Amino acid sequence: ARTEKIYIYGASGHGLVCEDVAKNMGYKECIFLDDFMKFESTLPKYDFFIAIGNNEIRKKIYQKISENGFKIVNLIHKSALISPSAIVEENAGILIMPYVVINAKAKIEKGVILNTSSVIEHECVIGEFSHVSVGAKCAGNVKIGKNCFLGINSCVLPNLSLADDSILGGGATLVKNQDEKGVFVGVPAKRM
Amino acid sequence: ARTEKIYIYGASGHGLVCEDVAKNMGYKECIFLDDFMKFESTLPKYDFFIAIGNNEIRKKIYQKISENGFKIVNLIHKSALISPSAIVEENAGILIMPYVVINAKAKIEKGVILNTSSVIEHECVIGEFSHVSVGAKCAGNVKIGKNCFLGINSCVLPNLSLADDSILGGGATLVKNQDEKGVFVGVPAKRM
Amino acid sequence: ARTEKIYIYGASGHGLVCEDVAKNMGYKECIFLDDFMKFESTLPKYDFFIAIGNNEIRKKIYQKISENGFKIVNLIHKSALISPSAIVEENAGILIMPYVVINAKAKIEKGVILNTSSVIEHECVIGEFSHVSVGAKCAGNVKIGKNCFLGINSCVLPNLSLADDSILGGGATLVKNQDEKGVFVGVPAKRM
Ligand SMILES: CNc1nc(CCc2ccccc2)nc2sc(C(=O)O)c(C)c12
Ligand SMILES: CNc1nc(CCc2ccccc2)nc2sc(C(=O)O)c(C)c12
Ligand SMILES: CNc1nc(CCc2ccccc2)nc2sc(C(=O)O)c(C)c12
Repeated sequence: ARTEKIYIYGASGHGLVCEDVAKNMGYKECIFLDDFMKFESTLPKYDFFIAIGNNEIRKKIYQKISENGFKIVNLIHKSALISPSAIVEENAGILIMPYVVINAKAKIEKGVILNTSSVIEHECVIGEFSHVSVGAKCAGNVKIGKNCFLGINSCVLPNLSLADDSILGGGATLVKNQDEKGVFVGVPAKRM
Repeated sequence: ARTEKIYIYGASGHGLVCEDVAKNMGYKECIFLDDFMKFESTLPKYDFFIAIGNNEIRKKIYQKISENGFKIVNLIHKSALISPSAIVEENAGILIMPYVVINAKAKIEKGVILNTSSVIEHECVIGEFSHVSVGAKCAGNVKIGKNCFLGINSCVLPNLSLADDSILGGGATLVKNQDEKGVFVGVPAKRM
Repeated sequence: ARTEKIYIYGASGHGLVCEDVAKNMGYKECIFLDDFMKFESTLPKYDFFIAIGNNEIRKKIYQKISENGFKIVNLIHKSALISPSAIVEENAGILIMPYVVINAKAKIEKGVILNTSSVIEHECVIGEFSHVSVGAKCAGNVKIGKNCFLGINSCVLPNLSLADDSILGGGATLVKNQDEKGVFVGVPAKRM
């Protein structure tokens, strides 16, 4: 079950958006924790979510909050369509925004952000603490490494792999594998 | 409340699409006014909508029809997802198409068109009589000026501002501020 | 009506996705036929679908299966929004994925794939056995020829026509007519 209330850590734009998704799930109230009220392990053990966009910082908090013993839940909007054979790591800090689609046998690891109207096609693997931005789309069988960032309206052709800690620019179209980390921009996306 | 019938002004493709949205809202019938039957202030005071894509012309009509005393309503498809803290100017000629998403504290001014599957992220401001085309996406905290046109599948990176009367080309990815008006195309979008 | 069961021909990623759409429609069970169990005309006459992405091969099978007397149905996800005045050829092997939008008076011919979150605007014509990929968008009054392939996140400006057997690259933005076949890539899309 879910608690009646939920802690949203982060009070900037991303947090307001997470507040909307949590309410859509039926949480009656969001208690924002400042990120800049303040956090300590003694708070009533409500469900928890880290509403910080930056992958590295979100991860360091996630590491903290877990060790302090809170359940970092997933915030999944009801309008997200998720194949029954897709796997989304449970109680793993994952945000899935409105009108996201995740298709057959895709895997979403912990800490991932799947932002508004993004698409994860069949058989993809989205590595932990990745951020698939607004409208970004992975064709089938794509491997997104840990801590990757796919910019707004970017896309990845099918059967491609993107190395851990890479950034795909807003609007960029990735058409080849990238085994070493980098920043890739344009159509086709090129190392920048 | 809404009247049982609604005037759709414009009989081209955009008008047929507005007819679909008005019916989705539950209007029982759309009475098309020619734009090329003809309009005069004496018609029964049904709800009204200007189904003209061009921002300048839509605005001049809007100016007319209001002064003649008709309520120019908003046509909002039921599948649009609109944050409770987003503000959409009421009875202000705004069209919101299927699967549009408008997130926390965004503001949509009068006369705007938000076309199919477009995305207005949190805290954006879309200036009056703008047209955000099919699939076009504004990241968070974007300011779109009055009478702007964002082309199909274009996008704007977060915290950017686009000057009044600018055009962002189809497919273009805007990555920097643009304080003076222009036509911007490509990935990254460049002054054309 | 639809039969209780349906044959899905093709057992790769595309087939798993078609299995999801068929179930969403309420088929109780998908019987996969190997494409590599095996097919012959004597099987119980359940509804049939060709879950092969390649346009040429899908067509040759479609030609076969029809001549063997099976009804090749359409698989249309419930979350697809299809104008009442749009025409989708019935029992014509058409796949329409989640969150697809087809607007007023558009026409979808037999064998077309409209993949996840794609958009077919008003008055378009999508020619038979075309594949409009993930997130690809046709503005209003676009003519897509037979056996065309529009890549992930590509788009076509309004009132354009694309010649039979053309390919529009992933991410590409087509801004001019193309009366002779080709492969078009980039923003703007250029012959490659
Ligand atoms: C510096 N910030 C960014 N930079 C680029 C790449 C810009 C670029 C550079 C050169 C060519 C094309 C694009 N894309 C994106 S997407 C994005 C988001 O919220 O989706 C952000 C914040 C960025
Ligand atoms: C001339 N009409 C247009 N021009 C361009 C820009 C074309 C361009 C030029 C150079 C490089 C890239 C793109 N985009 C768009 S979007 C669009 C729509 O309904 O979304 C239209 C009617 C246009
Ligand atoms: C070779 N396969 C592809 N190639 C290109 C074009 C790559 C390109 C080349 C040069 C410039 C830009 C893009 N687009 C796409 S979309 C796509 C899909 O499932 O949507 C595929 C399988 C491809």
